[PDB]
Amino acid sequence: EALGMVETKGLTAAIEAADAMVASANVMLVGYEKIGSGLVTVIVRGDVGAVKAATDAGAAAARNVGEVKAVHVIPRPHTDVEKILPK
Amino acid sequence: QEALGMVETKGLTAAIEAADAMVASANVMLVGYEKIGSGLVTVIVRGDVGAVKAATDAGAAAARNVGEVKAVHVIPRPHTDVEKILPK
Amino acid sequence: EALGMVETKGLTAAIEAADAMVASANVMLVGYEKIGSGLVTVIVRGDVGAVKAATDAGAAAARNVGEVKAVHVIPRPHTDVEKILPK
Amino acid sequence: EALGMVETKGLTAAIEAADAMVASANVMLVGYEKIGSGLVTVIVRGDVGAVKAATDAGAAAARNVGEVKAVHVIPRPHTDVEKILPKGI
Amino acid sequence: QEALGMVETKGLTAAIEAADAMVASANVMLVGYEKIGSGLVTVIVRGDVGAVKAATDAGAAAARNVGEVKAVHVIPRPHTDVEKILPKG
Amino acid sequence: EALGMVETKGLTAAIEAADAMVASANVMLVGYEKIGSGLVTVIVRGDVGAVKAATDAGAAAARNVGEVKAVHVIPRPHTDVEKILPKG
Repeated sequence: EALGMVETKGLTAAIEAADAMVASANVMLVGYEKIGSGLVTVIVRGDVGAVKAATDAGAAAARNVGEVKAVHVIPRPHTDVEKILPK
Repeated sequence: QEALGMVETKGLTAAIEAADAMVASANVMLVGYEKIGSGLVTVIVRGDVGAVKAATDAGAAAARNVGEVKAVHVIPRPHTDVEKILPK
Repeated sequence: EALGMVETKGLTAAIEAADAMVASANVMLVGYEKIGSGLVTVIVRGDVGAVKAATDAGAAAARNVGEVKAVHVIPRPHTDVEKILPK
Repeated sequence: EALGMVETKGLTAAIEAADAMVASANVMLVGYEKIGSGLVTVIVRGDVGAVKAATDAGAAAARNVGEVKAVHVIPRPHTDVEKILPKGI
Repeated sequence: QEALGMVETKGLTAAIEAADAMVASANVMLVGYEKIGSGLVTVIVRGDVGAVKAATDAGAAAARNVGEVKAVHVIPRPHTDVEKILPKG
Repeated sequence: EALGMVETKGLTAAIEAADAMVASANVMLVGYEKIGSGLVTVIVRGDVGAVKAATDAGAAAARNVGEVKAVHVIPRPHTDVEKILPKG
């Protein structure tokens, strides 16, 4: 299934993105990934339509709270990338 | 679903002061702190919407005199149980 | 009991703050915390009077070594010391 | 075998680089490394031709998501893959 | 107790040079390096006050020719057990 | 034996420095050290001449990939290489 990502500088904006994503569409919250330097990536899974709507809503909600650094949807991930995603 | 409140600061002393100011009222529960690097610390609380709004306002007011406030936000009705919504 | 904090930019100023605090008053060193951006917090505990004298001395000594970002005393922490402090 | 690297500022661009690298050629994803300043390196291994094609595709895909800081191929690593790579991949 | 000497750099190469110059200049024991992130590294030495003052001065002078020195300090007489003021790791 | 260091901003630059350094038989790769702020140090050992040529080659290869932050050779390290180097 499709992968959706919203990356912020600041955790409060990432929490807000996570909540707005799960509220807006039928997506599963995979989790948060912290890479340091204040950067937090919120990851969601679901059908491509649901993931596109959820990432759009999560990015729009996060921008009202803090800094959004990246927003992206991978409609059909290659099976080899599940290895680098947070459990 | 009880409300979630966040006060995110640059500086730990500012975050501890925000935590202490927030828990100073009986109906506000401290969930914990989260560190993400770049000196950013988030203090997370839970309780009734009104109690969380008053707590985050008080937490940000206390933190700003010690360090910098980066974010202040209340989620009145978090989706799922707060545990799924919150980082590990 | 009271909590005292001296937060510096860099570790050297923080170690000097820790030593000046224990030299000046009857306080216990809880530890050092790191949060990134070179920020280090030295945390002490004891009676309010001792913590006020220690933090004042700690900040004064640290300023001669590096940058002091914050100095603060919480006379009566509103929850358990272990619960108000980060893990 | 050849080593391929795509280093981005931010994780989202790195995940996109990883996905595009494995989709574009017969390469194995070794993993990702974090070094601070928001820098994330995605590392692949395989035949030189496959690694060159994969890194080119990974960098092109990552640039549409975020900032690409470095793209590089080591065709024949001098010491064993595990030796020249840092411990936690 | 024994004196503590510290040289804090931004960059590990300057810290290694400080550590080598500190142990070469006087009868001091290298305690170790402390990394706090943000590229900051503190080199800590222990020994007699005179030896520590000479060693820290030499360590800072040598490190400045390699990279950035952020702090230089000597604690002549620690006011509690050295294990209590030194960070855990 | 001598110690050589090439410190870069960027891991790709550090891996390229490491590969260039070990491209000659009498240079041993000790390892990498990360300290945050994107700074990575590649450490080598061997005869002073081999280490000087290795660090010069490591810095030259790394600079075309990312930034070189430090390049240094210690011809005669005091104590053994392990007592002067950080734990990891």
